Amino acid sequence: MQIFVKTLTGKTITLEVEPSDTIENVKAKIQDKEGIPPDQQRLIFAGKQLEDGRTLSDYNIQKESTLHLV
Ligand SMILES: [Zn+2]
Ligand SMILES: [Zn+2]
Repeated sequence: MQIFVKTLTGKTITLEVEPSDTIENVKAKIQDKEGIPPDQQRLIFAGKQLEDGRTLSDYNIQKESTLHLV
């Protein structure tokens, strides 16, 4: 699945992921993309605060879903 992550500046990061990727995995991908350390990252999808050890499917994140770094 393709997802979008919007940075604090509104920059778009396009990520290739799998339903079962954890939020931890996503944070490492964001690190590689923009150099933001994972401890510095806080993610939201549809107003839910996302936990590192849960998966994209766990939050009903889907193809073309947008996430926000907050
Ligand atoms: Zn895909
Ligand atoms: Zn993965």
